Amino acid sequence: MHLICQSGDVLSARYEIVDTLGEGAFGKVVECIDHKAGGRHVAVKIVKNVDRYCEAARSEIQVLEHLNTTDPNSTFRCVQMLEWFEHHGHICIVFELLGLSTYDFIKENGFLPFRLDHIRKMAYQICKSVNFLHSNKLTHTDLKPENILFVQSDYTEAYNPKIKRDERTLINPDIKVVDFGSATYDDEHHSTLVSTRHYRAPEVILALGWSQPCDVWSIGCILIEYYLGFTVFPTHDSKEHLAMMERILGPLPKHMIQKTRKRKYFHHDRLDWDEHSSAGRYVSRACKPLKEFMLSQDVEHERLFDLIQKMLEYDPAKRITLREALKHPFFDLLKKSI
Ligand SMILES: Nc1c2ccncc2cc2cnc(NCCCN3CCOCC3)nc12
Repeated sequence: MHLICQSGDVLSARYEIVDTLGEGAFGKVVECIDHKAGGRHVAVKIVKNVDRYCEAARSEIQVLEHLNTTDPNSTFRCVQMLEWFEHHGHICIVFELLGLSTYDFIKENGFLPFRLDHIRKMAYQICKSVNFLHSNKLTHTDLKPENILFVQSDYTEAYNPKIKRDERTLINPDIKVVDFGSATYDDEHHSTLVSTRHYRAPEVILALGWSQPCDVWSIGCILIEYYLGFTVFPTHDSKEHLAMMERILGPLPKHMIQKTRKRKYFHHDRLDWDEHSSAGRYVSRACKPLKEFMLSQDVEHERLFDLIQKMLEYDPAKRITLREALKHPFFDLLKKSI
């Protein structure tokens, strides 16, 4: 793919690459000048020339055709696909150019969190956008800060010599949801593994089956990450992941522990985890009950955390819906009209 995506390369006799926006395992996203739409800047995802990413981009194109047609004004904040083409046997998908991923925005400010006012606006929009997928018999499955992007370059940035980086200050926090290559329809076959490990629901970890509620878990993890500036589940390993959930959210429902065929992780009805090993005293030291991450006892911080705690309900049958979520008191402040 190195061979086909340099600056100055022209795709489909119109898209001139000017910059790289994002890399990763699926392939590359590049900024292009569209010489056939009056020099409008767009994004083109170049898909890695492999079975996996080919069929996932074929599916993504089908999903976007449906979302974009159903919601032409993008009221529900899903990215607009403009077209797709083939370039040296890679699928390329053209998109409206958005601003920074929320991931890159936090990362490049030294992992400093978003303001509560911004998080309220962003959480509302994420919940409204993914509730639209929910309404339309879809689950995203891979919600994570890399897949939430600012609509606009609506920030200022200044070089701060004291700390030798640009700091970027958000003016307007409006977002859209991207990447529908994993999005699964209610009646389609359901992959065993889904989500980036840090945002993966407990029912996905435990192979108990999944649908719309696994997205709600992911959003929960996103929101605390926006509030703190870092993931509360940093780990690579599922048993440590489950130890961290226990430390932060309490014990897992016995029914989930006893039902799972991933019995590898467990011993009788307990997590099989030496709490007193140096790896367990790590998790203990690293993790505290969820409500202790609060930076303020201020009621608006209490509203957010009550929502976050509902999103991280272990039992996906009991987990809050985005329908209910949009009605949570954390959002009331958005609906002020006196
Ligand atoms: N980075 C993207 C844009 C940047 C600017 N404007 C429009 C964009 C549209 C995109 C549409 N799709 C994707 N990515 C698909 C999945 C990539 N994610 C998940 C993996 O980590 C990287 C981000 N990225 C996109």
